[PDB]
Amino acid sequence: YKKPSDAELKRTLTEEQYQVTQNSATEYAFSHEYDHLFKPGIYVDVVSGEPLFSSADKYDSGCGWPSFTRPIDAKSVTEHDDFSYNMRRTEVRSHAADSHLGHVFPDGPRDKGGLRYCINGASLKFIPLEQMDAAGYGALKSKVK
Amino acid sequence: YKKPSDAELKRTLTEEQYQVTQNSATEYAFSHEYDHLFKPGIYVDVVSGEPLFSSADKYDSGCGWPSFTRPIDAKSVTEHDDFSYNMRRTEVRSHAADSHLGHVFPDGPRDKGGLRYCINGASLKFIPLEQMDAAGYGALKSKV
Amino acid sequence: YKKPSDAELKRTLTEEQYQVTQNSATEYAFSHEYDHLFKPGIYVDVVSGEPLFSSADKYDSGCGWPSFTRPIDAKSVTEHDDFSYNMRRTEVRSHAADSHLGHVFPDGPRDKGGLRYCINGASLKFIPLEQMDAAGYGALKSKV
Amino acid sequence: YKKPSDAELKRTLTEEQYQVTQNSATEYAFSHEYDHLFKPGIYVDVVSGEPLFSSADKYDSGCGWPSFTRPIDAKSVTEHDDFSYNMRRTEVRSHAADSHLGHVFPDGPRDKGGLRYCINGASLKFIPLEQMDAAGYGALKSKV
Repeated sequence: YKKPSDAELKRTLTEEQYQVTQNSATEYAFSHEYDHLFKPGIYVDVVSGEPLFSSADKYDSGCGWPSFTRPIDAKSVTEHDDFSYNMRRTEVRSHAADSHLGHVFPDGPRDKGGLRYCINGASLKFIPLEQMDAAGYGALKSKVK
Repeated sequence: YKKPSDAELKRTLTEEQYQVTQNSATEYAFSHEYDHLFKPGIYVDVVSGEPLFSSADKYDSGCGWPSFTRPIDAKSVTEHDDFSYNMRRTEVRSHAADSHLGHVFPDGPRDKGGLRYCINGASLKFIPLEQMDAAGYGALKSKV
Repeated sequence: YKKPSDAELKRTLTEEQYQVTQNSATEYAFSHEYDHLFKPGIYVDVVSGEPLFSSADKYDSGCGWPSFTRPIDAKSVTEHDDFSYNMRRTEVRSHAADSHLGHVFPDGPRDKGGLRYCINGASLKFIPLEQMDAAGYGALKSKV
Repeated sequence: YKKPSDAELKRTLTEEQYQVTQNSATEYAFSHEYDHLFKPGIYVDVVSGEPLFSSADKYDSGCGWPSFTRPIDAKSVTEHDDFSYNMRRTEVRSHAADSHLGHVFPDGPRDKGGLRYCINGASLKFIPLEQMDAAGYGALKSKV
């Protein structure tokens, strides 16, 4: 995979998608349609179409952003330390396109792995289950339920 | 007419269209398709669909940005002093949505009125002549 | 209270005062003279001179920023949800001039209420005890 | 002459002085006191105190920024080309501290050499003639 050039991204991504995925902006809490979307399907990197999260692992955390127990696969995201007042947080980025997705927190539901991935909906595109074969994601349908 | 909220604009405009129209950025020289487009039709504000320029007034100034000799109507655009770089230039913005479009300089051909509007393609949407009726611009077909 | 215009503030505040208070910037760890300051006095809003913190409530655990356990009054600072970074933190702002000051965390000295006001020194002006009378803050010396 | 650390500049320069000198911002036209100041003295870099312009070379250009026919010394400024719409401008920066100062235009008075150094007052500090000895610029009083 080759990430489109920045010049291409400025012309294809909305300003919101660009700020979030390229400049690590955070979308307003509770603002995105995916925040309260719980329909079967997968969420893919808005930039590359890399699968990132399954609807099976999504839950309403009350935090303000699409929230997931885990990424759809171990290698689909990468984690990166950042700091505010020298206090660490873990940023989550997509593997292939290196889009800023969100952050991951150690206080998610224990019986699902203890983690909460709070992800900007702006970084994602939802592929409904019924559309996955056609979109080229058939081999990942099994992760949806 | 009411300009969409900034929130809506961020979710509707590309980064490029947003930076140019909202943040007064300037697209890269020769980068936009409208730089080399010379087909009959009109150029409207990408934000609002307000008519801005006629193809009739577009010419190839060669500088790297779409260039026109005049707005399609005097009131289609507004002029603003831009004191960037210790000089005074006239910024051109759209009337209704107040998008930054570009600048107008007094260095156009005199035989076409002497003004050169250097306008970002990013600020514009081209409506070809053949599509103007369907798009509600039928009354401006005579502006060509 | 009337806050000075943004133009006025650009010419009166230092770069870091402005960025912190007006643009909610965070000064670098250990950058500010107030970090380890323990002289008696008050810290006022650098924009308005509204009292915000007393030296009495300041402490140093080696944090990169001034640290206080409480504001000088309940009403001098306002709390605001800060949803940056897909989490919720509590930003603290000054009441009158609505300066960004920093944030308040629940990890401060247990015996003083549990809070840690982590405050940009750039948001504050220190008024030494000895100058408080002349400066109009005599009534507050008892908080020092 | 001397370029303080970015940290020192953030804490000493006003937001205006900082944005102008460090980030090549342009102050609003007609906004600075020095625009209409014509008193004997020199103008030094606000960052370093490096002498930059003499009041001897200062004139009213009507443009809205302090305007000079020449720098006080050949070596005290450096010049850099930039472009908008592929139109040339020439940025002027101080030699020692590399402060953004303003722009130079080929439209100055002919008898004085034809150049106009259009300089942000924000980038300067005026040292009146009668303060130059005490200020350490005695050697340059001949330039006034």
